Amino acid sequence: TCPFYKKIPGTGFTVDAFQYGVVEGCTAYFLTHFHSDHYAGLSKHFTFPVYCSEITGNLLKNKLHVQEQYIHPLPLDTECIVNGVKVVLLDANHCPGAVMILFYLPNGTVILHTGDFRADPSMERSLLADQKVHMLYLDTTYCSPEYTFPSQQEVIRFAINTAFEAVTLNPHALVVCGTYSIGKEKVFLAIADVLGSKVGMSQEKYKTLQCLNIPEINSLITTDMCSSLVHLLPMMQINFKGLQSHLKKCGGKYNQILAFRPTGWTHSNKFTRIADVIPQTKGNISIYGIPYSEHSSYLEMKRFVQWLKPQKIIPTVNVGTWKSRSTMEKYFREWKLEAGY
Ligand code: NI
Repeated sequence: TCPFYKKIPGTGFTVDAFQYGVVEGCTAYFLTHFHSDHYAGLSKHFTFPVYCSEITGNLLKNKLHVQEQYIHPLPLDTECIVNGVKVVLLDANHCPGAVMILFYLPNGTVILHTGDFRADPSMERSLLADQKVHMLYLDTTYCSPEYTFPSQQEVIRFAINTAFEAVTLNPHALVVCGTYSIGKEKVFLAIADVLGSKVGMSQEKYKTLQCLNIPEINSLITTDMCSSLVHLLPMMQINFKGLQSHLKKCGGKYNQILAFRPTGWTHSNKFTRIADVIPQTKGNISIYGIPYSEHSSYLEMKRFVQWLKPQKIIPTVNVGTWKSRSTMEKYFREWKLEAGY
């Protein structure tokens, strides 16, 4: 049965609620983004209207084979009427195709559902600027002050400089980057651009990337691994055993691997600056964990909420423990007392 924080009151609508069977009273199912915890339950046999971005609808049709007649893609930044209710989709600054959803309820209440997001000051000049929001359904993934990480731009600067140094010292080194979902594509695209290479990958991953409307993508990726010196592998293979095995397969073209694992936050963030990050190494293999986040840091989240000044906050992440819930509620009251709303 569907939890309350996936239902939008005063509507026939749910958000990210495909794993509960037929939800009583639901006339339209919204999907914020194509990550498995959110799409869990969708398949070619789904026969209700799904509302989403264009990029998410390309992935639904090609990867999960949802039939076209039930996919309802909406443009961003545009007022749309769905089953008699005004909605807007906003970029979430998460993975490709990820949205926030503004619902304008028939009684005058305005609700923002962030989906998964990385708050940014640019959102203070979207269509959010124009009216009051009563209720905020908030991605609280990193809602505690220990969660610090650098900007995406600093992280990419580190990765490009590291890869270009390594490969210029040793033209026979291979670069490998881990992946298990969409998101974080800048990591491997920025490294391949500095090296003058396409990114090589499996047929299944190439197919996924071809649904993302990234400009000039045919110029940047390939399934011909022999032609590429930046390879993508499943995240589970980014370890000394898996990388050794991969290097065997390349037929003596390479004699060193430099590998990247884009994680979210790890506790090595509480001590070390991006500048000072070092790899784990075994023989001719080195592995870097780099803190490339597609969720808000604590400070980014706090700025957003203190700007928006919602009347009520409903967390959508970390909701399963009383300790988590009490922590989050304490920070929400602090922010409200400090800002004065
Ligand atoms: Ni996500």
